[PDB]
Amino acid sequence: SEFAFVKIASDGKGFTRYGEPYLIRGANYWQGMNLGADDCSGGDRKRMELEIKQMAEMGINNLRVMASSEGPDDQPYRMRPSMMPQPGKYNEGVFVGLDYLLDTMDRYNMTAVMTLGNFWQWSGGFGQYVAWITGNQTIPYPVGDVTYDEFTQFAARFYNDSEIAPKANKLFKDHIYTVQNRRNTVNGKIYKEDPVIMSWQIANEPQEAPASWFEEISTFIKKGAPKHLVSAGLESKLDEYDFDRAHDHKNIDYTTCHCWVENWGIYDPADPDGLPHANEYMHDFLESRSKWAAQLNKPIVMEEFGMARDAWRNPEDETYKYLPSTPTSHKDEYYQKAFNQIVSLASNRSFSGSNFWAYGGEGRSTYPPNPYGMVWLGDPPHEPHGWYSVYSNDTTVQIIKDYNANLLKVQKELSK
Repeated sequence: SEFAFVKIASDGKGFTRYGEPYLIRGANYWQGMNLGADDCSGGDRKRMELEIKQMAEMGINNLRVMASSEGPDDQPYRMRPSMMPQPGKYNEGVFVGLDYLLDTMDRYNMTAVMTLGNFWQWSGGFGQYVAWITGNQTIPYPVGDVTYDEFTQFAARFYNDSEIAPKANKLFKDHIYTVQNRRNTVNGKIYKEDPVIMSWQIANEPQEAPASWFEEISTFIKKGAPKHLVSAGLESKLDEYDFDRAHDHKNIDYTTCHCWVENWGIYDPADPDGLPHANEYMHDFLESRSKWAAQLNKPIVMEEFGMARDAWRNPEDETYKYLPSTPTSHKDEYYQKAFNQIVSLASNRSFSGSNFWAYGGEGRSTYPPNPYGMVWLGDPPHEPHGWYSVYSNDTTVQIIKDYNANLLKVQKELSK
């Protein structure tokens, strides 16, 4: 009765589903829950349904989605309305959006990676849990003079502070229990029994969290939903020690990496000559991270990566970088080369696929905010609208479609 659940191959070198290898023809669609919500809760469910259909037509079989968001709903830089405006109090309209997301994915034979939390601020995240515990809602968001380091030390108290961490983790476990035990109001499935869910993912991008926290939370999640895979959500941006600290645990079933050349200072999209160094970085990142995963004998998915539009065509105009009319020639080549490497690595069972960040669909960065202040698309509200989104008619779509066809062909060869 568990034929449809995604599993780790008994030899550790990939996933299976339906008794056959399973490769990840993936996308990120973290805005799905909010778009699936009814109109009064800020959704656009027909648009969600169309964007899922578009992704199915481009060959996608797997969406990494966000199954959390924290209030209060008067905070900048985050999804609104939140799923969980106060601890243990839910916005049912937004929760129903997650039910519709999962039901629509089921109709298109997709599986979901269910991200249960977020280090970062765009869904409230670990800094919001810290604010709840300390009783101080003034979170030092990393804008103006506030460093990404200052914010990180604030939010990392979630797992590093001896007083705060037990309290924060209690509230987080309460959320995990509530999502794992949700009855889908649309199709009646309890989430922890739904084979549309591929995995429960601890959180997006924990920052140097201790091994003991990964051990404890992964075991909690696995005991809560014993039929499902568990993932750590790591970037794998540092060294092998950091990789092992997150992944070398019985209840972490597979490994991830997130590759962000502009964010890490490797690529300047305003530099007409900057692409070769980004392509070489991506190449070496895939090679090295594939080897780290092999050392643990677990699969690996590059569950985030992306690149800006062609800012270099008009480098003096900041707004030009984010217009949907701006071409994506660097991005398309970057995606195409990463994809072709992944297909070759997957052919030897050294990589399991990828989820580009992120599908924008019908949203556009030039459109007005909805009444909650949201311009929904693939870029969360802590970043410029349109930075990394792949729109429904971008030139990148055909490259994604061809990649997914190539990875499915590989999956079939591996099934013989």
